[PDB]
Amino acid sequence: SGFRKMAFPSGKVEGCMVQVTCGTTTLNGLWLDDVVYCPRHVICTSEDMLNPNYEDLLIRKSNHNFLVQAGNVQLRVIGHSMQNCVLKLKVDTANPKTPKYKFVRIQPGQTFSVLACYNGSPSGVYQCAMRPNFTIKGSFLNGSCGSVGFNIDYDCVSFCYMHHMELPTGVHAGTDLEGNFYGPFVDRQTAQAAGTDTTITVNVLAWLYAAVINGDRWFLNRFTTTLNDFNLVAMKYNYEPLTQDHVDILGPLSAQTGIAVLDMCASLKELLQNGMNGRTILGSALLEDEFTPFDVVRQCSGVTFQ
Amino acid sequence: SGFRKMAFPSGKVEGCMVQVTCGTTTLNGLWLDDVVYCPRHVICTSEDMLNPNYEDLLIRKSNHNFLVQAGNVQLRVIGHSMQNCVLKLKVDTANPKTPKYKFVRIQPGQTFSVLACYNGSPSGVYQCAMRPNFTIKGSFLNGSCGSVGFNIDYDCVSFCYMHHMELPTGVHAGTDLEGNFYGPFVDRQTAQAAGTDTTITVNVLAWLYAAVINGDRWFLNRFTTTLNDFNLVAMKYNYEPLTQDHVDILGPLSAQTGIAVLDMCASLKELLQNGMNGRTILGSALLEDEFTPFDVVRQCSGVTF
Ligand SMILES: CCCOc1cc(Cl)cc(-c2cc(-c3ccccc3C#N)cn(-c3cccnc3)c2=O)c1
Ligand SMILES: CCCOc1cc(Cl)cc(-c2cc(-c3ccccc3C#N)cn(-c3cccnc3)c2=O)c1
Repeated sequence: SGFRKMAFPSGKVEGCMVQVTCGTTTLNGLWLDDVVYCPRHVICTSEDMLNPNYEDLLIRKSNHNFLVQAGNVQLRVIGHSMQNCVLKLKVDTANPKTPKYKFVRIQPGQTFSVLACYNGSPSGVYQCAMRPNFTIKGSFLNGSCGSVGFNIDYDCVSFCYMHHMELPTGVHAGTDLEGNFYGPFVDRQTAQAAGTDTTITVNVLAWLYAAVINGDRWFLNRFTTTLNDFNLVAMKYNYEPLTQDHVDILGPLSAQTGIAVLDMCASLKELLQNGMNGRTILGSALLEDEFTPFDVVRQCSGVTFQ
Repeated sequence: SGFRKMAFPSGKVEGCMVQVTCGTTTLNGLWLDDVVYCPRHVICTSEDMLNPNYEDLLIRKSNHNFLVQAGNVQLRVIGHSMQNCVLKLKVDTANPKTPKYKFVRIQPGQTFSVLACYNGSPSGVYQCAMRPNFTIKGSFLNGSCGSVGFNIDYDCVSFCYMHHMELPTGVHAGTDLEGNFYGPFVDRQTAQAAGTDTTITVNVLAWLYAAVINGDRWFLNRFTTTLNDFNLVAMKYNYEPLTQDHVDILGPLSAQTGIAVLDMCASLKELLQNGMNGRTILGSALLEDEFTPFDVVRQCSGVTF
């Protein structure tokens, strides 16, 4: 029993974190095999930020303008290349701590663990979701660029996020590990703003199923809804459209609880209309949308508390 | 910017988790130096747990009755003994990944990170607090006994919790690493209940300071109060008393924000008496009480390990 924002154990990723310095700019890198990955804005200067020409900035660098430090050991850079918004530094030693890993670009609504790091050293670990507007609501201070997000289903690390920027609203933007930004953002300090964000509907339904699995049914009702009518209502509360894909993805939780997906949709409609009237759901007074269906099956018992 | 419930990096503890099997029972153990630590109820059958005599049960077991697995490697048990509710299994090899560590017993209100483990294999990490009623609101399934809670204080892992039981209400109870239970619980399979819980006042104040650091400040007001008057209000709303020691512990956050503790106390008093509007604080509609003052400092300052 219980239900918390549960991150993956971070040790497999801690063993990959290094410090990268170019000029007076220092941030984090990710050391996998004999390559160190980091944001390309490590090569920018304080004046370079509005409209940097990264190709022109990079050709002026030699391998030895990059200082990479793994703990108290300096790594020797023997090559460098730019891939989209990520810099790839080839080093003379493979990381002996490299886990099994892959790179995956995730969809809005997917969740992942973030290992926040400063000067190549880890500070803390927490769960995040890719918002519908392609930002993440992280906890990052100056020096955190190069921190990564990941999942570790099975024993394989799936790297999905590298942190590049904090936006004026206080949310965060970054890339996959191929250097392609999530969303419309670009790595320069020009005015940019994330779109209006929405609530991840499939995730709220997953979390309501978690509540039922753990023994709570007070919010259910005797009604149902069509998918079309549910989306018509949900849209008025700034919820994302629920698709047939999402209904399919919720199938396992529906099967375990005996609650048809569209019947849980009717419960959500009523919660949006009524509020919680002093009650809570899994400890929250607001509807939670950063647990995916997969996250719920990962954490909850396979046996409903009936 | 931003503020999240944040756990310590778990790598130093991951290297310490092992699987312990006795008879048909498997759970987790903590491997430090040449000793594995786990709950003593590992030696019970289900009927044993109904009313266990642990010293008598342990007498009937030898070293080879304990099967200890570190990953794929089998560890050779060379001794065994109990300390309070914890079994100590001496093994023939010291853990080469043993971090600098110590054993600490925490006070209610203190937070810690939990590394939830199954079959000796870490599966997740999350942040908990020791509740005033000495339970923790964890997230644990069968097989999780022996998972540990910890803080990292500079270079040193301070282990403070080992998981033993889930209570009927779904909260959790465990011991320090010397086997002393937190709370009025015993390791026997029987109906046990925690007392009515209360809210951790100093932690709610720390989180209001975190909200002001992050620019969320609608709840500040012109009023101040006294420690005595505030404690009358805390008692009425089932909040823990606020001591002068708590005021001093909030010192650094009061210094970072410039807002005196008794100033903030008048804000919290008005929130307790009137609620929020339809308003939130740091995204929450409830007053959060599982961030300590030091938790707020370390997250907002970027302290590393
Ligand atoms: C769109 C508005 C912001 O546009 C940009 C554009 C670019 Cl190219 C980079 C940054 C950025 C740089 C830097 C930075 C700078 C110098 C040395 C080191 C670093 C680092 N570490 C930090 N942080 C930051 C701060 C706080 C929380 N998280 C990220 C940035 O957002 C910001
Ligand atoms: C107060 C009512 C419960 O009284 C007890 C007393 C004692 Cl001595 C132990 C337990 C207990 C045992 C066991 C257990 C048993 C056999 C083999 C392995 C394990 C394990 N792992 C699991 N879990 C448990 C389950 C879910 C979440 N977290 C903990 C217990 O609470 C429960």
